[PDB]
Amino acid sequence: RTRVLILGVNGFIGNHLTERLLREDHYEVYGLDIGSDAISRFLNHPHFHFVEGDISIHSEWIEYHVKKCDVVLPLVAIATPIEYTRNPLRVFELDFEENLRIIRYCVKYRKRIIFPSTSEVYGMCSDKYFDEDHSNLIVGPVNKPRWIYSVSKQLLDRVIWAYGEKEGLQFTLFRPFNWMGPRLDNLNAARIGSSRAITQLILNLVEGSPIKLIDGGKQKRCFTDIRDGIEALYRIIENAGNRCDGEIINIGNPENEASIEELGEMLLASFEKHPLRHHFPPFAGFRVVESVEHRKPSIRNAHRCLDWEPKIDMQETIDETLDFFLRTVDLT
Repeated sequence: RTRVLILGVNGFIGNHLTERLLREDHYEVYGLDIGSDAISRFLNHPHFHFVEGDISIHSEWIEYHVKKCDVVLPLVAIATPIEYTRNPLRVFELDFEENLRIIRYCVKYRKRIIFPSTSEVYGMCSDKYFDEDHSNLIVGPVNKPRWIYSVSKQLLDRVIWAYGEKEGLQFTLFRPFNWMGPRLDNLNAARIGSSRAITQLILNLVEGSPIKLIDGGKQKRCFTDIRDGIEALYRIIENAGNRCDGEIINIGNPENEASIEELGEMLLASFEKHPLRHHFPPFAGFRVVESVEHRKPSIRNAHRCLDWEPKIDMQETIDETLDFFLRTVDLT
């Protein structure tokens, strides 16, 4: 069976991908992380193996696991916005330098790498649909430090692409678009995965704080149920016909489009109708604030390389993501 190395398995994607893979009879999962509290249901599984580790501290121990496995998924990265501008140097050292080392182990030992690129790479692209192979990437002047995440991730994409072109590195880059569902990452975890926007809003509902609508919260985003998203990631790992080699694939539901405000309204609605509503504070309201206006993915590549099409509809995802969160909250 195929050996899958998941670096930063202790979170959203790690839990869902591992459930998916273990469901099949031809996979062996090596989940590396500094903790296992989020994938404990898998510790005793015969085909799951927890590997103690940290990509900033371990060099040799990670290199060893790259050589031991067949496919590598590097999920460790700082994705939260305020961090780009608060601790930009740390976001660069971890997301760029440390992941670059793992990329190089993959080319050194000739392993397949499935890398999480980001939807922010498109930046202020004007296309109505962001195309992995045709859209231009647009970012602000360097005096707009918020773009450092986007550009860092973009350079990494290009470096992987160069290794693919000149040194036979086998890879597939994937770009998630607001994945959401049960077991969301903590807002400050350095693990790529769950939509931070929806988990912040749910936190708002849970803690009784207001839902900040920056400049009217008019900017639109696309949301994807993790059941759809993880199914596509699974098929990338399958790589039927090897159709994912050298490809860059957006993984999102372009039909689930909503502005921050509309999403806020949708959660509020499912929240008030929820059975455990009474265990949470009263809604504090929408607080306008003012210190990317479109982000719709093209999914032709996913259609083509994966025969994938998102099946769950907006309401089902909202409902289940909220439901699971409320019922998992420790009221004490």
